[PDB]
Amino acid sequence: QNITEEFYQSTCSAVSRGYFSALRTGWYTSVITIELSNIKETKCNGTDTKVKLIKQELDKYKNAVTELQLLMQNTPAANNRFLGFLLGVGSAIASGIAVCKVLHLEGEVNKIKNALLSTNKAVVSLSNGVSVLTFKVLDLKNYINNRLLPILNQQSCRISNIETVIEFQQMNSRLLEITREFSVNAGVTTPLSTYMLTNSELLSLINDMPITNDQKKLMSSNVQIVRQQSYSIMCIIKEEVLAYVVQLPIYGVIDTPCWKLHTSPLCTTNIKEGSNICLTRTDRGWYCDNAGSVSFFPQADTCKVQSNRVFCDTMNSLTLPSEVSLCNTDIFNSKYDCKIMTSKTDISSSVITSLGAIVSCYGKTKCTASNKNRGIIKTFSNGCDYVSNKGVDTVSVGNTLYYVNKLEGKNLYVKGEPIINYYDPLVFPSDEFDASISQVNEKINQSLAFIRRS
Amino acid sequence: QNITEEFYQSTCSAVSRGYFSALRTGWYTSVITIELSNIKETKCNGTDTKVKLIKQELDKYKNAVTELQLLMQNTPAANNRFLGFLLGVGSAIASGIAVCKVLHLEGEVNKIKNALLSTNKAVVSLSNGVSVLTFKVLDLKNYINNRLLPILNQQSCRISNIETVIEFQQMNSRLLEITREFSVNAGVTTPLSTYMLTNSELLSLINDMPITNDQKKLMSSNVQIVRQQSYSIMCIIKEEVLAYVVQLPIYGVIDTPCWKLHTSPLCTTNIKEGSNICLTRTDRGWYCDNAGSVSFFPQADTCKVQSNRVFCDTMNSLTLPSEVSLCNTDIFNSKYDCKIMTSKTDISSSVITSLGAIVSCYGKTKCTASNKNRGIIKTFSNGCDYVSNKGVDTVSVGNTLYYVNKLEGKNLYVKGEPIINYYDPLVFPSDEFDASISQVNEKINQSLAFIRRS
Amino acid sequence: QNITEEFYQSTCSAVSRGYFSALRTGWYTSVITIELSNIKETKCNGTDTKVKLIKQELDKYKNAVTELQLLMQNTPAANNRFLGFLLGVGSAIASGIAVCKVLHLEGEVNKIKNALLSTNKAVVSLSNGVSVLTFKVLDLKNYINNRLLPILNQQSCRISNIETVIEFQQMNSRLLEITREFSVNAGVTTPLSTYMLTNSELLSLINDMPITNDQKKLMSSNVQIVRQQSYSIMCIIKEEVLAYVVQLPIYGVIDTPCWKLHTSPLCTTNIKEGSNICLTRTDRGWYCDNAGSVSFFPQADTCKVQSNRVFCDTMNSLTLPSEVSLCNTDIFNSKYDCKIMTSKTDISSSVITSLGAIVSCYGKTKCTASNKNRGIIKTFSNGCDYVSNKGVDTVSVGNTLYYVNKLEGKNLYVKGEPIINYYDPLVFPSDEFDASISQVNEKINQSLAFIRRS
Ligand SMILES: *[C@@H]1O[C@H](CO)[C@@H](O)[C@H](O)[C@H]1NC(C)=O
Ligand SMILES: *[C@@H]1O[C@H](CO)[C@@H](O)[C@H](O)[C@H]1NC(C)=O
Ligand SMILES: *[C@@H]1O[C@H](CO)[C@@H](O)[C@H](O)[C@H]1NC(C)=O
Repeated sequence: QNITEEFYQSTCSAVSRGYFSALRTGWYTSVITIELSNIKETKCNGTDTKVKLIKQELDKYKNAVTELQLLMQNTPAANNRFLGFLLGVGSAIASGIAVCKVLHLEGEVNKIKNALLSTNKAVVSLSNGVSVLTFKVLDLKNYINNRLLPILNQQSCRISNIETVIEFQQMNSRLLEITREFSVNAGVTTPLSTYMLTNSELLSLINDMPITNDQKKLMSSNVQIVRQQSYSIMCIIKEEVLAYVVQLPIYGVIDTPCWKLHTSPLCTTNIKEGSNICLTRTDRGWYCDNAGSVSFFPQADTCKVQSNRVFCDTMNSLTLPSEVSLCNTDIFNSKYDCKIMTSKTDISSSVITSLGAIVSCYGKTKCTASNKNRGIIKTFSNGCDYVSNKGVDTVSVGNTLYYVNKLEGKNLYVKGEPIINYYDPLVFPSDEFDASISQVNEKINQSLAFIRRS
Repeated sequence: QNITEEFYQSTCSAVSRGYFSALRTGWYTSVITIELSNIKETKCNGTDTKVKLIKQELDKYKNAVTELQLLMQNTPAANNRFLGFLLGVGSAIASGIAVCKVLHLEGEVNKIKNALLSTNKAVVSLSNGVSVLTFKVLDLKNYINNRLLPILNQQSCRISNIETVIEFQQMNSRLLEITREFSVNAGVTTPLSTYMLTNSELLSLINDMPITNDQKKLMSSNVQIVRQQSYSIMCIIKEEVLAYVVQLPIYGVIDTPCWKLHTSPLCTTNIKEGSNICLTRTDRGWYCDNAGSVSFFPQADTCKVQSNRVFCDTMNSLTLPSEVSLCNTDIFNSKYDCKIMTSKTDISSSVITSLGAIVSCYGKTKCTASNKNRGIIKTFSNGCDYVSNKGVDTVSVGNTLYYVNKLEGKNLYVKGEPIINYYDPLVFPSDEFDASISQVNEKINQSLAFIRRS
Repeated sequence: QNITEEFYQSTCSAVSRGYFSALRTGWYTSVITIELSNIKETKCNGTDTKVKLIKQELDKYKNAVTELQLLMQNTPAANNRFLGFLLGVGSAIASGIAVCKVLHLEGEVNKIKNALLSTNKAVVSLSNGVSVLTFKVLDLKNYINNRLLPILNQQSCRISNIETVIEFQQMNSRLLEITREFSVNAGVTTPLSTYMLTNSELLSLINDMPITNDQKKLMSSNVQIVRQQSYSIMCIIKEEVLAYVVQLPIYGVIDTPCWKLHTSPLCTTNIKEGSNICLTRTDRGWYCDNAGSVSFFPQADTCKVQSNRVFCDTMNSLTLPSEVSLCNTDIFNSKYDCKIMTSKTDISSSVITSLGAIVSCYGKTKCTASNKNRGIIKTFSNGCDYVSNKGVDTVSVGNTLYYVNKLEGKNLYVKGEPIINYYDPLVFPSDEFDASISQVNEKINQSLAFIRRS
């Protein structure tokens, strides 16, 4: 957890480095099953409370099976996924859906049923060429047919004991909650709950997945994050089996360097009303080296940071050439056309970084950094400035209070003239929402083609 | 499920056709009731476990009623709802809220109470002129007053049986979960859960709704989607009645043609850095014919597709003239000013379509389509291109893998010169976020007014 | 609830006034504890159902503790937060996280354990200088060790009674649900559920908070809204204690004037295709006076309105000078550069306001306001227009139906020439996504510098 952060005064941006990747590139699919009983009506006509109680619970079981059948008519299941508007589009659950489709082919559910006759965990080779870990997590068929129905049948049906009511409730419990979870999510859930897959089942699954021991260690040390990036997909009710697919991430990029880019608006600071111009670097977000290029995540919130490990889904990334990082040290470089937006919107704001805070202070806004016991320790002047988190608790910009992160690291302030000062405001192309350094230079040049004749 | 898709090479867009609409235009409101008991304290002072267990459960009932009362002080309930930023604004639950308001008028709850004295389902004519289907789904008044309180009262209060504890838990159960659901959603829930309305209640409701048998068949064949587009709204606790309103969709547009427009960026492909220009059709999303015009849904994710049926809420649409579809076959037509955005952002990306994939490949990005067993079957060259899903499993653009849909349909590739090539890059108005063909032509012409004197 | 609304025909905007603020400026943190038992294995080897039932429930307890331990390895917990893209960035849960960190220091959990030995509620002075209200809401240590384990131990372990199974289920219940809630939210939940903190605990907490009696009255009269703006943060499992932090809002701005600005597009109405220009005021949202300036909430949906009280979080605001409100009465004023976007997008739409509706009607769109019993009572002509909610039930724009709010107030229609008519369309800078009155004037002037030589 050796984090280093550099602030660039010239471009009102800061880069936090020292992070290591865990990027999801693949999917592991597993089939989870519950064995069901094919009983729709019992010939018990008693009146006492125990009788009604078993009937109520059997009604709950039967209405769960029916709800799961109505989830099946809304199948295929549905799910999908500053510069976020450019992201590509595809379904996040295509892999799971392909496995569900295979489970509909004659014999396939029966093959899984036979693999789990004598064990609750087995690898099965499906017809489409995937080997999947399959589980039987609950056997309501044996419980209803062999432990409950003999009580209700071979004797007067009122002769049960209140313990069997309570046991049947406990056996039905996990089925009703899986059904509930699927019913309010249209058969596709994320994060993966402990009712879809318990911790012991999930850790067992990870341990038997066709991945390296390092990947197994990563996933087992970060179970919650694995759950947040996993899906459960309702598949089929068929031949007295309920089957659903769990889709777990495979982190095909691990331990490459990652860095987070924070950006804020950089405006001129004249007092005259509406006389100021602005630019903001629009390439903020997470960056991870990946296979000769760089995976860029423009909605930074899509990545989950655990200490110095950054977990992201590659479906939330744009693939950029590695020269994009030159924008941090030389925004005018000729190898990559660095992205900016221009405006005359000089509204104050702050960004809390990994190890400090950037503050864009304009007009009359009060912008300060404080220590809870000592008072104000820094006051920001008009323009874009930075403070490390050392000795600081909070940053106030106008009426809003922000808390800095408490992590201790290394901070570097790179001094430089704000680049907004290099532009002639009479010819600056303001109000460009998605622009770049070259486009702006090109426009300035063109509109200095009139001033030529002068 | 006869889907047809056409790709237009000239404009980097594809249209999937063969879909049929189901658009929500109206709302059906129903009042769901639970009968409650007005008991706040029992004079039972025993010490054994059964006693405490009944007291705990009565405390749960009483705290549910209190939580429902605090939901009532946060009433009226609150809910609402590329070109999505233009959508109009209004409340999705105004109809339900109007019914809740009527339930507060003297006598109204009593009228419903009297309609349900002898039946659990009845149509009631409210004072505001709406006839609503009303339900009594749980009678905790009769259970507490007539089956539970005689046990706790007319005898020593320790003489209960553990069955009555379990029965009281089961009777209280649905009340506690409805209360829980409302409590973490500020009294307004969507999707409609099976605790708000069970499958049998919902199917009963649909069957008695004042709609045609075709609408009843649609809704009954697509219960999950109906639930996703329905609301439950907490209304009142009054005169020993809990009442909430369920608001179900009415699909007033059915079986008209719908088509989905996919678009991707179309840039020039010079090697020179920052020398390329781009345009993207901004009118992507779902389109359905509707009442002489066309309902356009710019956040395509707002529509739920079930096979070839497309379910959408008209509140998520813009109403356009039917000439908008000319943009697909003739983007330069003079009847509708086709919408585009311009830029110099030549970042690679892909869109998975209904029957294939569009790929915008720029710079050095590796863009390919593969079959899992055969390897790469297509490589995309710089520019905008398309592949059908026939014989294809996946599309890779840089570091991101996408899965194509597996549905088989008809695919047409319409060859044509990319229209970005028609523009002189020295005068192209780049970086226009919300533009159109005419605005761009108008700007080019103006800025060719200087080159005149030359 | 004296609301007044003014519509400005000149700028296609309306301002609803008469509201009073409740802005969250601070956070109150409280530590909630559950006492746990350190038992992982019982030497009971029986076979009957009661035995298994206790073992199942003990397994549930133990798997809850383990799940809470895996939530701890994904700690620090994670949470954060038209002109919304300008908002600053920081963590909403920094205060709670600082308290969690302190609970990890030697002796700190023990200090809380000793403060709650004889009471379930006490104020405790933590090592970092915060006094926190701490609660013990469940004592599973005493229940397992002193009421359950003697039954399973000092006698044959099959001698329990089914009541103790049911009592143990009821005692374990709240622990399992808190664990479930944390497990699918990565240890950070909002809204604050009744399992994290019951109504009686929450009202007790408010009553003992170091705030004024007016703040206590506000919070106690609006519990649901307090819950929606609160967080629960999983902290630690240590020394047989589960501890989590609840973070409640402190409304440091109360009863200052608030007003809501509604805006819609204002376009010219020529029949000629693609010949029209448009502008829209981009400063729509909620505004509250606050400390000499004005807190502006651009994603209006971030504020919760209860009658005439407006509850917002200052982290969702931009701090503006109070001259921003001049844009409502004089959009050309020289004290504040009023914000607009320009385009040629003349697509029809509506905004339902507090007391009426704005309608932007263009092209051939049918735009009307109706009364359910009387029919159409107003038809909107091309351009931007307004109707109050008096005698109106609904507004239709094309294919979409909107319901007006039913609240009765005062409505003022300020007549004035649409300002879009003042611009020469040949020189209007269209397609500016984030602009202002001055930038537009400046551009018009420059591009009238060519027409000079003429
Ligand atoms: C931490 O990492 C930075 C960057 O690699 C390096 O400069 C520094 O020497 C490292 N220090 C320690 C103590 O690991
Ligand atoms: C499918 O629909 C398309 C478009 O209407 C039509 O061209 C084609 O003939 C149809 N084919 C079948 C087999 O239905
Ligand atoms: C309501 O408030 C408005 C604005 O302050 C004021 O003009 C009016 O006189 C008030 N009327 C009543 C009845 O409170």
